[PDB]
Order: sequence, then C-alpha cells, then structure tokens
Amino acid sequence: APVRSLNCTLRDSQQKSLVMSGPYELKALHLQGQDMEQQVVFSMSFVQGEESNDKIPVALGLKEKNLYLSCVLKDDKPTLQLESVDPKNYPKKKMEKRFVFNKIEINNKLEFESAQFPNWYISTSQAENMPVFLGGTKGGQDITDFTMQFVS
Ligand SMILES: N[C@@H]1CCCN(C(=O)CCC(F)(F)F)C1
Repeated sequence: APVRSLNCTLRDSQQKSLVMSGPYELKALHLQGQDMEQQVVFSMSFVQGEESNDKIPVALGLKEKNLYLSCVLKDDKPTLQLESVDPKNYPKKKMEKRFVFNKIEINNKLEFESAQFPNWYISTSQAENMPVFLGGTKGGQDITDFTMQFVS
C-alpha cells in the first residue's frame, strides 16, 4: 500500500523549536507566540526496517518538500544533512538507509538514532540558534531527547 505518514513538529528537551534559516540549514531556538509559525513541519513516514515496541524506523521529510534528513559520511564523519530527492518517487516505504532513523521512546521522550550509524543521534546544542546535527552519543552536554507535537 502507500507509505503511511504523519505531520508533526519536534522540540528538544529544552523546548527549543526547529526552523529553516538557510539553504539546507536547520537550527534550534527558543520560540513562542507569533514566531512559532517559523518552525519546520515534518512528514514522519513509517518505513521498512528492524522494529520493536519502543524502536520504530521512520524517515523525516519536510512537509510537502522533496527534502529529507539523511545521515552520510562527510570529511569522514557521520553527519546530518538535508537531502533533495525526486518528488515523483518519495516518500516510499523502502527508504534508503541514510534516510532512516530509529525513533526510540524512553521515559516519555523520543530519541532519533541513525539506522546507518548506530549510536549516532539527532542532536541540538544548549546554545540558541545553532545547527541540528548528528552526535555520536546519547550522553553528555548536547541534547538528544525530543518531544513530538501532532499537526493537522
Ligand atoms: N552552519 C552549519 C554548516 C553545516 C550544516 N548546517 C546545517 O544546518 C545542517 C542541519 C541539518 F539538520 F541538516 F543537519 C549548517
């Protein structure tokens, strides 16, 4: 059948919102009131991959954009990028592994682990207006926990 998808927003565990601020640029900042319209709306697709009760493979596309978060090596490091795709072919159920995140639910928070790079996670900095990135631990000073808000 078709791939199933939900519209949503994400906030980090400091309640920082995610916004587009430049070509293929994604930043986290504290937002409230009118400025909240700036936040990115995702289409979260439920994709093929290894799955358990609390670990669900997803892709994260920008709503009605042919842009997906993906994990690739850049200058020999696992990195997070926005990647353009052919809009005729996406989303699909069998997303390529660079696009797949394991959405993990622990203690009412979500983590998004790269399926391609085990124990690398979508991460934000504690500082305001810094890039969203792929970080090589769910430990330390950077933030690896999120909440989802469902969008109409
Ligand atoms: N100043 C930085 C240079 C590296 C890439 N940057 C991103 O914002 C990537 C965001 C995400 F989510 F795609 F990873 C900007």
